[PDB]
Amino acid sequence: MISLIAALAVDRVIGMENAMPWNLPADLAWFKRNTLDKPVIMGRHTWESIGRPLPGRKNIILSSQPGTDDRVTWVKSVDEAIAACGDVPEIMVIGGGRVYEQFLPKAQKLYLTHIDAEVEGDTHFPDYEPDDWESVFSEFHDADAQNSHSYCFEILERR
Ligand SMILES: NC(=O)c1ccc[n+]([C@@H]2O[C@H](COP(=O)([O-])OP(=O)(O)OC[C@H]3O[C@@H](n4cnc5c(N)ncnc54)[C@H](OP(=O)(O)O)[C@@H]3O)[C@@H](O)[C@H]2O)c1
Ligand SMILES: CN(Cc1cnc2nc(N)nc(N)c2n1)c1ccc(C(=O)N[C@@H](CCC(=O)O)C(=O)O)cc1
Repeated sequence: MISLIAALAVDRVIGMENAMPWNLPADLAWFKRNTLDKPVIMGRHTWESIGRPLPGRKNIILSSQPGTDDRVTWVKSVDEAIAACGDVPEIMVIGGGRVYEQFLPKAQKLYLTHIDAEVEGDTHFPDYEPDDWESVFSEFHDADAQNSHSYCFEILERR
């Protein structure tokens, strides 16, 4: 299966500039926890913000254009991308916007990080529909020294 993995602020806001309007060392952690050892599909921009391969996982990129790091596998098609994975039990789609939009419909599970902050952003998340999904997990955490805001993880299976 396919899976989306994202961290949303308020209003489904996923980011500003080619950035994230927050800093949650904890999400990153949960993120890595959920991806380690799985192929991660991403988009030219998300990749540009990462800036280096992600250890422990097969980094697949989506660029209409030419690969520019020999360390990571590039693609020019959703189908390619998906091919580029192989015989794996779960493929992680890590964003950004356009990419989400695109894979949402093929996904069957979501790992969300609901951030409790109201910030202006230029990229929102695909509108999923409640009826379809069954929340199978929640976990809460209050803000702290390091994670300046509160958040709540969640995992939903497509009903
Ligand atoms: N908040 C989170 O949970 C989370 C997770 C990931 C990313 N993000 C964020 O999301 C915002 C940026 O996302 P975005 O939507 O602007 O960019 P993106 O999805 O990361 O990058 C899009 C690029 O994908 C390439 N592309 C997409 N689909 C393609 C296809 N089918 N075939 C070929 N190329 C394809 C195009 O590249 P070219 O034309 O240049 O090749 C396109 O410009 C950020 O601020 C970032 O931090 C957030
Ligand atoms: C900009 N970006 C995209 C990003 C960030 N947080 C997200 N958070 C969630 N839940 N989902 C995403 N798709 C997501 N994507 C990043 C940036 C850094 C790292 C990163 O460093 N990952 C290390 C984590 C520890 C660290 O940053 O030192 C890893 O080993 O997985 C990952 C994604």
